[PDB]
Amino acid sequence: LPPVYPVTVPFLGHIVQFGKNPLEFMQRCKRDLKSGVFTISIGGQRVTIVGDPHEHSRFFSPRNEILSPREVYTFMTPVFGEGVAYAAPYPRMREQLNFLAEELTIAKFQNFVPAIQHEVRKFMAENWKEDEGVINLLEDCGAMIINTACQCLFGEDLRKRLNARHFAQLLSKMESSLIPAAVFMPWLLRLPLPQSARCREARAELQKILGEIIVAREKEEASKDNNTSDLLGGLLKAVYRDGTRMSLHEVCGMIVAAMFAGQHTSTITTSWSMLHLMHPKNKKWLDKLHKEIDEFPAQLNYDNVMDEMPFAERCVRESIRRDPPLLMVMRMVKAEVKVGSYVVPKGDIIACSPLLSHHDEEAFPNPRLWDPERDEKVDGAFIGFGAGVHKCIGQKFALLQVKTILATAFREYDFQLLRDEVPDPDYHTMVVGPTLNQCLVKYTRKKK
Ligand code: HEM
Ligand SMILES: C=C(CC[C@@H](C)[C@H]1CC[C@@]2(C)C3=C(CC[C@]12C)[C@@]1(C)CC[C@H](O)[C@@H](C)[C@@H]1CC3)C(C)C
Repeated sequence: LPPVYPVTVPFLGHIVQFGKNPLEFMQRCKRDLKSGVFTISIGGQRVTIVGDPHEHSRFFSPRNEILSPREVYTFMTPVFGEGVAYAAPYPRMREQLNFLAEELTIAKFQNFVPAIQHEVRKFMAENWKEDEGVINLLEDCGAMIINTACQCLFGEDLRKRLNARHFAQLLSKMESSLIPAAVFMPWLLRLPLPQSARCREARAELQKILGEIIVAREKEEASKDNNTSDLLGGLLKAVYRDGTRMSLHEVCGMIVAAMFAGQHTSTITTSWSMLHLMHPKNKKWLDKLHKEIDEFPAQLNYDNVMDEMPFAERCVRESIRRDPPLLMVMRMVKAEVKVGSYVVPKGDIIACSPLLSHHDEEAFPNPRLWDPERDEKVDGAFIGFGAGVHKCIGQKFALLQVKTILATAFREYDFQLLRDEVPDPDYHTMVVGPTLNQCLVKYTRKKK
């Protein structure tokens, strides 16, 4: 019932083309097969891709039992470790998930904007020192966000310890971790992974060491001199539902994950956004962005970013729309499911691509055009943050981070993209972002 693309090489499959260009390969699969839904073989494994925006509801709705993400996202354990992310089943993953959620509440967001905005201005005075100057944005942002993410989630104690090493190293230690065309084949990363074997463990060291000093540093007990409800402190104090406590190797793995989600996708998104806004073709938009923020005070607050920054969010979302950081959302088909006229059978890897769907013509016309005031012409087409049972729970914070950054930066600077056109998407990484070497930019301080 479901279609399949022709397989020239049986064992390798289409992983050759998909790697060279996944956007044009998938669009070519969809176009030639003459169907939104289709199947491809990656390493003797049927991968059914949903390219029809109207059928998104089929993909994202079903429960974990019908479509499981665990056994497809096993490739991620080398990055966090054991007992983190999709290593545990529902209960323990839900347990850690709600530890994160506990730190991401409507109440705790009151600190975030002041905390973020301070950290930005700090980094800005630290790295962008002269009135003018040249610096590549992707790496400078990667640092920016590592502070703002850490400051909000883990608090003031860590942002301090990590410093110049995490400012650039944890950034790099994470930038390093990325690996392409291995997810579909989890067998490859097992024996010979390129660096994540050393980098994740080397990364694991630096924070295991500062995880051991933290007991000797603060009083933080019965003096009530600081009401610390941060993530880490509570994360190593925490006990699971089954009685067992967090391991030192585990809490380390969590701190890594929280920072990954808080930084990697957000920094990509922060960059794309700025790149688009500083282009000359989008001056009409940049002008509009200033009309929005120019009446704010120096000290922004929660209400300013949430309630009073509509267009900035539009720019951020459309940037995530055009070049979605996560290409392929995937599930293990542990039970049959109807998807339009076809059926997808048990045992398959069913997947849905934000990249593909965001470039569907009906939903998004002239999809390569960054138009922040556009809207999804098909409902539920945009899946940048996913949807359904596994919808991103960090969407608020991500948008808060980015919008705040944009507000703080563009208020006190002007940027000149040292290129004719905007950077290409570097699809070498599965976690996609603008091409590193194309991101060189002249900053220019603003003065009244
Ligand atoms: C631009 C920023 C971000 C993007 C593009 C993004 C993207 C995504 C996507 C596509 C998914 C769904 C994957 C799927 O359906 O299988 C998702 C889920 C999730 N994201 Fe994000 N995310 C972002 C920021 C964040 C942040 C800041 C956090 C935490 C601070 C976070 C934590 C999560 C969690 C916990 C899930 C749950 C998925 C599950 O239940 O299996 N994300 N994210
Ligand atoms: C840090 C969290 C969990 C956050 C986890 C679930 C997030 C962070 C990175 C995310 C978004 C990633 C996910 C989905 C969920 C992850 C693992 C995936 C696996 C989505 C599928 C993509 O193909 C792949 C590139 C990304 C990798 C990053 C708690 C353990 C505290």
